[PDB]
Amino acid sequence: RKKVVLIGTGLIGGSLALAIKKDHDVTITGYDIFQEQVERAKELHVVDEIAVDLQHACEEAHLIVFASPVEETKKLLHKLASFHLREDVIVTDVGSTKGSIMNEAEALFSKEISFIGGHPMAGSHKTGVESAKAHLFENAFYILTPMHHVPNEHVEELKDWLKGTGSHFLVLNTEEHDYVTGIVSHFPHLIAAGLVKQVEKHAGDNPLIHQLAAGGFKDITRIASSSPKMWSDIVKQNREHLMVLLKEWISEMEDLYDTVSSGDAGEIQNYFADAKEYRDSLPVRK
Amino acid sequence: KKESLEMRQMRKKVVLIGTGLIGGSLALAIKKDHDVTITGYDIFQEQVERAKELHVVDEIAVDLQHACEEAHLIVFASPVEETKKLLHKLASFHLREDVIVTDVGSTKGSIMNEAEALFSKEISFIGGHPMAGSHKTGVESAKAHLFENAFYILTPMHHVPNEHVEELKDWLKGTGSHFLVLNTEEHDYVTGIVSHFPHLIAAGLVKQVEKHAGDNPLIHQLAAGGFKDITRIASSSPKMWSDIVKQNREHLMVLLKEWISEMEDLYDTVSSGDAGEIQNYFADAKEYRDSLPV
Ligand SMILES: NC(=O)c1ccc[n+]([C@@H]2O[C@H](COP(=O)([O-])OP(=O)(O)OC[C@H]3O[C@@H](n4cnc5c(N)ncnc54)[C@H](O)[C@@H]3O)[C@@H](O)[C@H]2O)c1
Ligand SMILES: NC(=O)c1ccc[n+]([C@@H]2O[C@H](COP(=O)([O-])OP(=O)(O)OC[C@H]3O[C@@H](n4cnc5c(N)ncnc54)[C@H](O)[C@@H]3O)[C@@H](O)[C@H]2O)c1
Repeated sequence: RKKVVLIGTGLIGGSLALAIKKDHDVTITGYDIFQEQVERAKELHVVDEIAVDLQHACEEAHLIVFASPVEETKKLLHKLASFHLREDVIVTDVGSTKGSIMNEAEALFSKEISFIGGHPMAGSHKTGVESAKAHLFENAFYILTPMHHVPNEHVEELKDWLKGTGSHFLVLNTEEHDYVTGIVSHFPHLIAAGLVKQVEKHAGDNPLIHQLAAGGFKDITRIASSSPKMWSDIVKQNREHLMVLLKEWISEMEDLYDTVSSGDAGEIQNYFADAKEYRDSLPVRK
Repeated sequence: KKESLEMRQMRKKVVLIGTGLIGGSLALAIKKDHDVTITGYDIFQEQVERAKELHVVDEIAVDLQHACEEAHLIVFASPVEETKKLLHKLASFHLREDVIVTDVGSTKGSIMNEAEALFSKEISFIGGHPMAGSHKTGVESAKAHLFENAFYILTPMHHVPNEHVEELKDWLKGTGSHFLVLNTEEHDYVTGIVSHFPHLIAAGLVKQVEKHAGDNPLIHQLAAGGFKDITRIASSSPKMWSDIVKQNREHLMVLLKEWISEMEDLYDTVSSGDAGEIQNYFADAKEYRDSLPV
């Protein structure tokens, strides 16, 4: 049976490992700098083996998956370039940004290795391999950003490796990926955190706010409970897009202030009607 | 004559003005714990007819006056600007001396000022705000349990004695809500911060994304959990939210100026490129959100 290496045996890694095993009879060897995490992954039948030697495992693998944070993936690509991999190997990652990863891949592996950037656009904030599920990516978009030299059949192969995910796969270039995910994922995380911060500022002075924020406000700001480390890293890696979006946003807020100041019931109703038309225009998932 | 008889001959009467999500839900909660006749009135005939089909109301009111004049409890579940307008018509009617009148408006200041101007010392008007609901509209989506374990704010008029507030709590015990008596200024201040201002930001977030979606259709398609969860409330009734912004305009203007200053500070933090300061921003948000009770 074919061999898979999973580097980073956490929520997203474990989830992908389970989705592969669901639709494919394969040996998944796990590697993590956190021994307890990969040991637990083995206990839970998310991986079949723990890698002593990262080199031996990678050199025999048909598929290598990086589910490590993007800075750790970037560092480990340099090690992967020093190894003698199979000629047919497919290498992928799960990073929320693709710019840095694909630049590093182009510098190290051009023409030799099939590296395809990945971004499964779904996740529980519930963490660890403990919380990994085969169906975590069901009906979610999964972005693939192939290197320049990668032929189409290798992208279709990777889609087949990951068909167990139940995801809608979409090929984007790096620039498209970081632009759209900056607007639809990264920027909303910034606003959610800011919304929680503004409410906390008032909660200090009135404890009823703390009691009432536990209802509707807590539910809509769920993403603000995501890993601060992970999201600091994402903001750093998509900083230029997010800076341009924040200046747009401040200008949008100055226009909304002018609308509310005007006191025009019709203009205020138009504002909400326009937002409602767009929000209702998004398709229902699963 | 009813003074010769110790026992009630006919069950008590409730009027529901506005037979929609919140109105229907409250009607169902009242009927759960009380044997009463609920008569429905709505400017939308289809809505009140459907409310009657679904056994949310027992009767449809032809005449708003006749219905109100025989009612023990009158509930306004109309949008807040429509409630405010309807109070002057209620003041022209000859209601029962024991009547309790309440609303479920998301804002209370404008409504209670109108009530004080019309009914002082005569009518027991108690403002209401159930702190539970949905972006979904219509009696079709109404549920008896919608307010279970949610706060329900009451803003009694200055003259209303405690026993009438306790009566209204008993009328609405079926809600399973935690009832809380607030003044109008406290209510509109806290709901402005926790509910009204977030609705403005959700709509703004949708508007900013739409500006880019025009030029790149993938933005529309790739919108996921992060975007969809925080913007769900932008699907709420524009009429309802235009009314709320009008009735809490001065607080929302002050909160928007704070917000713009907060966003200017966040821009300086992201511009600095300091991973620690950016991490502190998210860590502070996470520690507060995790500190809210469950
Ligand atoms: N969590 C999400 O919502 C989400 C969604 C899509 C993509 N992603 C991407 O997936 C990555 C992982 O997310 P997660 O939720 O699985 O995080 P996680 O912490 O649950 O798992 C990441 C794992 O990588 C391991 N790791 C760290 N450095 C490593 C190294 N040098 N070698 C090997 N393993 C290493 C960690 O020990 C951990 O087990 C994120 O950094 C992000 O880029 C996350
Ligand atoms: N939706 C929520 O989450 C929520 C929560 C708490 C309070 N509220 C408040 O409840 C009230 C109604 O909200 P909803 O969610 O039930 O809305 P809705 O649109 O589902 O129902 C309101 C109903 O009132 C009717 N109506 C409008 N103007 C009227 C008028 N002049 N006379 C009679 N009927 C009229 C509408 O036709 C509709 O059936 C609003 O004041 C709103 O602020 C809403």
